[PDB]
Amino acid sequence: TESWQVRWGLPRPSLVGWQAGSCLIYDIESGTVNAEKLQELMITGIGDRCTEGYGQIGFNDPLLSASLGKLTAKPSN
RNA sequence: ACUGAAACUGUAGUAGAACCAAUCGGGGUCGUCAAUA
Repeated sequence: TESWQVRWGLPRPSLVGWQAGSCLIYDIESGTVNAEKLQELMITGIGDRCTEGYGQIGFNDPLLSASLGKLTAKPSN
């Protein structure tokens, strides 16, 4: 991301990371996952500059859990 | 961890060249008409 910073009067630093749509799935090797903490991360986001909407994350979404190979899309004055 | 700013899709270019709305024609002149009984 190669933005400006209008109050700075100068370019913003280049922000590198992962684009939206990127997906990953893990086995949990140990420890319970707190549904309340997953909810909080799904609210606040992860990483840097989440205040302006970076870092927004979906946990355990059914679309990443589905098998879809057989499915189809739905059909003056 | 904070919207960039500012910038006329404008500039030049003749919908035109060529083509006859024309060719021929004396404002002239003579025999009947009609069908029954």
